[PDB]
Amino acid sequence: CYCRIPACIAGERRYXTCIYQGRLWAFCC
Amino acid sequence: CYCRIPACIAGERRYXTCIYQGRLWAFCC
Repeated sequence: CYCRIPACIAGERRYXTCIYQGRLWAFCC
Repeated sequence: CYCRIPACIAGERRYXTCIYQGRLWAFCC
């Protein structure tokens, strides 16, 4: 899985949010 | 990367945190 801003994209599944590099991201798989 | 409780596993290190299902998780890569 990985972190994306602002949103996960088609084909992915979101499981909450990353706090990574001092930023908030969607956690996408 | 993965979000884990309680901790990262072998082959991974912590790169931040996740928020999912009302809890904080280790962000592991």
